Amino acid sequence: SRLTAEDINGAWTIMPTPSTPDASDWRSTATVDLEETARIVEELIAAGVNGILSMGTFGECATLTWDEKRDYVSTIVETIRGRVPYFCGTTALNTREVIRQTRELIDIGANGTMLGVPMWVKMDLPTAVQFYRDVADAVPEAAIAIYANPEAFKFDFPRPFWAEMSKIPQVVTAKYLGIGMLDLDLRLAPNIRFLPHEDDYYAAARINPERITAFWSSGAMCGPATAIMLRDEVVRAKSTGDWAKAKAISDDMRAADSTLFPRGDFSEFSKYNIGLEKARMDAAGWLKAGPCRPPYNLVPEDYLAGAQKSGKAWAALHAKYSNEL
Amino acid sequence: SRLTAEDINGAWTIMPTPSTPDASDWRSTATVDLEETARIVEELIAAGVNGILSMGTFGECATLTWDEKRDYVSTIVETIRGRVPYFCGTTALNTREVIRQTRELIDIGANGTMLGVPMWVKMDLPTAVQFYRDVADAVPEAAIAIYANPEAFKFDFPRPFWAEMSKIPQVVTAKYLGIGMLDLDLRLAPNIRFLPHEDDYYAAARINPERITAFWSSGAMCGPATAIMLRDEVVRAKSTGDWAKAKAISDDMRAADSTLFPRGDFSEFSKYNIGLEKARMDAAGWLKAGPCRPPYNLVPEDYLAGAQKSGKAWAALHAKYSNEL
Amino acid sequence: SRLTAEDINGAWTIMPTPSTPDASDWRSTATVDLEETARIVEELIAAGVNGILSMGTFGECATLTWDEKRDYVSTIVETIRGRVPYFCGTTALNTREVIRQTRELIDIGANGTMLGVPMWVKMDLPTAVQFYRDVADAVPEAAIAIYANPEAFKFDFPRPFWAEMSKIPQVVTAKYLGIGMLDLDLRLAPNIRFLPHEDDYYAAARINPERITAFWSSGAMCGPATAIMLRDEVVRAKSTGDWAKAKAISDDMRAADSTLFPRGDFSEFSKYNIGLEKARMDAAGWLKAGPCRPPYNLVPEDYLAGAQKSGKAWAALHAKYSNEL
Amino acid sequence: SRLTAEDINGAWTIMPTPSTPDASDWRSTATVDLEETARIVEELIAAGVNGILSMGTFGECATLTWDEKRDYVSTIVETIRGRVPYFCGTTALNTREVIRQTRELIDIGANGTMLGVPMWVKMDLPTAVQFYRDVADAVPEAAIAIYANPEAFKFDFPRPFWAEMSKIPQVVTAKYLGIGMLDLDLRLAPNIRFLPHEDDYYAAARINPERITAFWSSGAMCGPATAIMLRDEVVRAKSTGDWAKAKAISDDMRAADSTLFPRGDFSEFSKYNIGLEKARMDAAGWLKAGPCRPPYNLVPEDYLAGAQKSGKAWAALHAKYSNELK
Repeated sequence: SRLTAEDINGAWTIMPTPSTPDASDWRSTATVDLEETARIVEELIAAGVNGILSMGTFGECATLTWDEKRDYVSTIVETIRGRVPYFCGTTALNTREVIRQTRELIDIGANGTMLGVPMWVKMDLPTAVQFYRDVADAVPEAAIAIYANPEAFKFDFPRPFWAEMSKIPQVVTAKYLGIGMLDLDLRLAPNIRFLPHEDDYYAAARINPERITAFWSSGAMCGPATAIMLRDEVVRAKSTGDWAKAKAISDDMRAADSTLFPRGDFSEFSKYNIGLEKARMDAAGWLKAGPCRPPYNLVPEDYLAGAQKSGKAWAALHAKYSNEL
Repeated sequence: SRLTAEDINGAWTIMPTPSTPDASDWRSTATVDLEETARIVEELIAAGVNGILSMGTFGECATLTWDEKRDYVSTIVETIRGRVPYFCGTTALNTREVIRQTRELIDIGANGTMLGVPMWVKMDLPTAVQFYRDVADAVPEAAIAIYANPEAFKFDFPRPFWAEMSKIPQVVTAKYLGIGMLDLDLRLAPNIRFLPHEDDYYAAARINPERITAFWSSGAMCGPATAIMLRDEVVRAKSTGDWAKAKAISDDMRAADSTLFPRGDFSEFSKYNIGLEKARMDAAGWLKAGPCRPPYNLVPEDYLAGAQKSGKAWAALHAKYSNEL
Repeated sequence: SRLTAEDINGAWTIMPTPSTPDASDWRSTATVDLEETARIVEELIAAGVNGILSMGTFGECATLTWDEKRDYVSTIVETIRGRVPYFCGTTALNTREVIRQTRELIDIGANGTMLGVPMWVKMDLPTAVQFYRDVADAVPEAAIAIYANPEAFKFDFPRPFWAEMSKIPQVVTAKYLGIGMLDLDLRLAPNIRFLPHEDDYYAAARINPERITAFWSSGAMCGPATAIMLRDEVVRAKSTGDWAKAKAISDDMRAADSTLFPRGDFSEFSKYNIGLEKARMDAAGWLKAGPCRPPYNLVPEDYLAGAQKSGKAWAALHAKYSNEL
Repeated sequence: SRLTAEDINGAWTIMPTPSTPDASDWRSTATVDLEETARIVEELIAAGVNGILSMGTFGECATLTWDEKRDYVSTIVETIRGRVPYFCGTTALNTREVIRQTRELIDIGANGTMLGVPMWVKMDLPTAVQFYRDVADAVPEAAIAIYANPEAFKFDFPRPFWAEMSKIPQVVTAKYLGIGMLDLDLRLAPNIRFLPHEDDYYAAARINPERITAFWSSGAMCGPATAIMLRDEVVRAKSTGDWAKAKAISDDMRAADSTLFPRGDFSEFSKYNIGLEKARMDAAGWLKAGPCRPPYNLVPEDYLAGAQKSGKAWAALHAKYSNELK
């Protein structure tokens, strides 16, 4: 049966779409490294991750062809063999295209779709609500994760929006950014598992330990031991009341991320979202993300250095926390 | 042979993609009214327009299926029979998809593509330049019109960008908005026919009468006599030095547009770009644009009233200027 | 001797600058109701508040004359008679004016200044840091509360800024808005008592109960019992581990604030910051804030209704929580 | 008696507030170089400028003390001796402070005030309109130049605002930025002399030669011959129909300004508005602007280089056009 919020716990990792060496060239047509895809999936399951998300911004939902996406999702589904939940990404420029893609990828065997909103024209609240209702009506078997990124999708995903989404049974989770309004969003949307970023999980879990049981991780693509440790230590802390160890892991994570954003700026990061994440993963050496598909294959050198430093820092964390596991 | 800037003169009208009555429903699959398409094309040629653009924002490039686009462009090309230049629109989320679509629509018989930039991730200057170079390399037979809309495409199309575009022979024109930096852009980009909006044509033509010989018009979809008269009166004024009559037409146009934008605000208009343009055309009664494809089918009633008033004002202008022609 | 972060605990209320009936007129010259000022101060001390802040945005730091500010602060200082800490506000267009005002108001007997940054030209990080260092050097006896409002002061008060402020001994507290980055800011700035807004206190206190012991309140000007109850119930929760009662108070507060912002929008609220706060306090009836000084005396009627509803809601909370005290 | 739009023609130059060597120090109290002020004024009148504006953003309206402003304006007024119109700047955080300052500086002998809006809280249209009406009621002898800078003052000065300002007789001119909506603003506000930036004067004058007869210039502080030449050549072109020479001057000006903005970006320039203008003038060597008053005395080195290059370019233009003038 379909996933619910009750089924969403622990560490959910967002994987890249590994690319072949020629992927930056507009002439290339089959740019997904399907063997590297399979290898990453198995490594994540083996590390003990609770679920897998894919095909967000740095996963290059925007730049893959439809044939590449089908092949990618097929490979993932055959590798996973039902062992963990998997969400693909079907964000597109309009409702009909989203529905067409969501239908095919759910049929191939994904459990759900991580879904932003069409972003050529900026959506208002009623448009966005109707969009998610439309997709849920059209594809009732699919679980939905709201991909709540205002930089990418222009819409700001405000409080009343969450109240409306809690009425759609298919909407079970959200990839959430800043936790500034999380206390309230939880109240407005009781039926949604809100996933903070890993760096914010410690804080969010302390705010509401009953509701905040899961988080999403990009840093896991540099070695997942850090995320696994955080998950485990937060479960222990909720039981014992001793938060010191979880706090120390959380502080390490924030430090590893400290050079990732160009000049500290989320909006400047968002212009180079794809290249910076991929350069980071490449530097950490746990997986081979490969070059970026056009048009987003140019990143200033200064910024790359920051991303590479972050990668090396996360790889160091993976080494440290692998021993403590 | 391929169009150049020298071939771009006079009144270029941007047509909507007429929709069938069920087009707001995500279930509908063939939502283009192809007969209304053909009728509009013939009416525009008969009014004396110099060229046709299509499939921008209000033309619903974003919300049409690929099958609907081929049928639309086929219909237009068969109706036009080579009598005027025609540009389709192929803006998409990535370079490979843009190239695939531009190839097919040029093969069907469009002369060129009105092309924005991929907008999921905000582009920087080098990314955008490389994007247009890539499309021009991939599809050298196609003329390109830069669709320079920062609200839609996030990128701001700055001065150095125009300098780069003037080096691409395929780039022959630009749908341009505010004329604040037009004097300089003309200097930086000698090989491009910059098309101001009809309301700005009078001013732009006075700044540089040798270079500013053409403009784009949405208001023509409410009755093209106003645009034809402006074109004709500006040709006369350049010759005689008497600008009074062109100025009076230009002032009428600005007044007709004065209620279109919600609270005077371009960014608020841009959220409802599609519904407001279509509601305006519907109110004017010269053509039947029809309902908007999902997800952009909800517009606040206050704003619609302003768009409808604008439509009625343009229809009045069409009546007045039809007599003077 | 000078306040430190260790001295800042509990409920800190931000008072308005009560105005006489002619205060909206640019001709009026002594528009502070000094008796109402004294009455509010005594009522707040009698309610048990831990400290008083004044002369931020809605306190009309911007629109008071220098004579009005001296009389206001004199009245407050003579009413307080040393019983609680008091911070005035000395934000101005430049460093020398800030220093001149801070010197005089500290001499009159304020303990410190709630200080934003000059905002005609937008400050960068080094400029802002040097500004606060300059004021602290010039007026070493004054405690400083950073007034971290990006809408008012344009500067965004980013993470590295807090690291720098923790090196200035005079900087002991901050009026802080969204708590999205609070976990990290606390780490970067060990010597600062960060004051969340009352609505965010519950969440912030759960994140870091050792560091988050105080908050600021505007809602207390509608009746302070709600803030006093929250303070008291959070001290018990920290001891017992039972957060249910604190959560219920916090939820009531969020509901009372729910109609305050025009269309939910902080930036739209910020255009009418002064009129909306004053209209709210006037509606609650616990104090008489009076009309706004020019130029900020015009607020759309729709928005006023929302502010008045909020006022009535806070007055209801004051009634309820007065009984439970 | 009071200036009207009919009196506003030609080249209006915006002067800095020259500072003494210790002016970056918060301890310093009389940081205006009054002799350099007088020297600049006389040089501008001698160059043939039509009017002088002062105390905008780079003029450091924000960072001068009240005593400094009075001495500055006194010096200017006594140097000018009625020979050209002069506008001071009285933008402040509220209406009463603006009125107090405008009264005193008009009494000292300025003809008018270049006035933005209070910017702690962002103004809406009705607030802004009422603000300019109050200052005009309070100080009816003062001419007003609207300082229409959205970066500094947050308000965007939209079309309906101009319609309202054209009803205030005291409002006679505007320091205007982008000319994208100028055609319309002229129609909405018949009684205002809109001053485009010098780089946009060529274009604006061609759009509406009857209404666009004046412009404002910061580049003149690097040597005013360029602005004087542009004024003169545009007068000639309106009469002859030959615009080639005016266009060439305008193109030179745009090139001289091309490195001024950090990364081409008006908003990034606006963070360093004061330091960059002063560094540019210092590099050109026609006047000594001096250091910036606190807090705005720190500018990244990369950006300074661009401003200095711009200064040298404008100084080169001044040399070239000084020869062509006579």
